[PDB]
Amino acid sequence: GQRWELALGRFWDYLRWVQTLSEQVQEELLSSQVTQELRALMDETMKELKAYKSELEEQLTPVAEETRARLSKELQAAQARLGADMEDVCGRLVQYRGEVQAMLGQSTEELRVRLASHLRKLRKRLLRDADDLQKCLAVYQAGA
Repeated sequence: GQRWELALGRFWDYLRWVQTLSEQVQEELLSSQVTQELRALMDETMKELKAYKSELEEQLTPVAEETRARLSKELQAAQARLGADMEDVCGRLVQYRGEVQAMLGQSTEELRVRLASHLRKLRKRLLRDADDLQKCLAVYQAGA
């Protein structure tokens, strides 16, 4: 369970609470809190993960540069997607803030079921490419 894994562990665990949309969620949701505590989650997972790839560059079992090239692209994009999705996820939580601060009272009720499946789609996305990241780091910690 790497520094990388426990981190996102926490992120994705927070994200599950946002996903519920109880009253404390929605109240963290119309101010600043959710996206920004989700920002400081997204970020520490990126850092520790950066941190682990940084380690494995010492443990490589070797082949000649056409591959030592590809070794970038494979991982770094995969990494980056994982980033990109948890950064675009805060997009959706900030455009919520908005579509409610649009509402002028009236009612989030319709919206919190919109908000909810678009979230569950996006979170299903973060999950896939974290799996795929789990995957590259491994054959990258192995050649194989």
